[PDB]
Amino acid sequence: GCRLRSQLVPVRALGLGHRSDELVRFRFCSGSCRRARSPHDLSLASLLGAGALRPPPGSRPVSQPCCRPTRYEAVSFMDVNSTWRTVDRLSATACGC
Amino acid sequence: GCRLRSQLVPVRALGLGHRSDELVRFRFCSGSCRRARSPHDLSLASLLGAGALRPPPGSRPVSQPCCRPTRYEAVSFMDVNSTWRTVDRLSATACGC
Repeated sequence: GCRLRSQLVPVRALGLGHRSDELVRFRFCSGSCRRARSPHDLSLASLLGAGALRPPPGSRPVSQPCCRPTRYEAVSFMDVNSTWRTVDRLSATACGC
Repeated sequence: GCRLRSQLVPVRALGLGHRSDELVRFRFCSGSCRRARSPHDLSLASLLGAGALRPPPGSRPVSQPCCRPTRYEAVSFMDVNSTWRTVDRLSATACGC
């Protein structure tokens, strides 16, 4: 089910090009949404499940909603030199299909 | 890239309990949204990339937006008894990340 996920991660993995060992909170969104399936969503899946559609150029169409953050909040941390820093809208605080 | 997709498909593949020798337009959304990534999406892909986030139960989280339909329009056809019918909100008329 689509919901908010929470874990402690090293800021050096946040891709913010930051050097630092500090487990900080990082929340995000994931889970299923197949239950938010519309009539259109149902027909697309039916066409795809029968190979009735030809693959559009690129990535395959997705036939249900996507669990995605709807709200956000900053992520603070102590760097290598022990100084506080903050990156806005980095962690999610609410989700939705 | 995230754009509207248009094809001709048999109503029978529409999965709606109808057989019909009638091809009908059916448009849908699909494509890359790696362009509309949020800052949270970058730190997210990085974490997953570095394997610093442990797989939440079920479906893995998307690190970017999903191309999805924003408006719909009905799909009409002539059923086996050559009788006109329509199904509201069956086809996409606009997409968005």
